[PDB]
Amino acid sequence: EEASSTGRNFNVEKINGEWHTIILASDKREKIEDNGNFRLFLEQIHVLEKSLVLKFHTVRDEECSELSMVADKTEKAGEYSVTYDGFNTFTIPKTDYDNFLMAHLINEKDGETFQLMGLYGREPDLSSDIKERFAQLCEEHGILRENIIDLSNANRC
Ligand SMILES: CCCCCCCCO
Repeated sequence: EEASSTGRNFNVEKINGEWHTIILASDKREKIEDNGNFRLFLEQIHVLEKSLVLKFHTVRDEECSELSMVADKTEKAGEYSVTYDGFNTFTIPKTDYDNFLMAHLINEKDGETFQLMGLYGREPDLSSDIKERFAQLCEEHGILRENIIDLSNANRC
């Protein structure tokens, strides 16, 4: 079964655990390029009562550094918010729990905004079919494929 965090049958506990950043996308490409603050390699999600603890690592000159964030449920079911390089809110428009998870995030900083979409997998890579389904979801949000970056060959330290 596949669900959306904003959907009725969403079971948040099933997204608990190991995850890896497979692809990142944004309508402001620089945010996810080599030294962008949003090029985050997810490692795990810990589901709590009213929040999610996210553990990522970033890379600089080939050196990895850890970083955690706490995303809190907002008043919309399926939506979370977190402060990180501005104010962010995000939902999970699609996940199948066992293989992939697709997130859509809105960042607001200095009075501006931008969209970020991420494809995460239980293993360090995903099938080309799942990657194509992710490209279609990006297109539904006005994000061009040239703004979609596959990081599956650079997500392990
Ligand atoms: C469950 C994780 C949602 C996506 C957060 C991505 C932030 C860095 O690109």
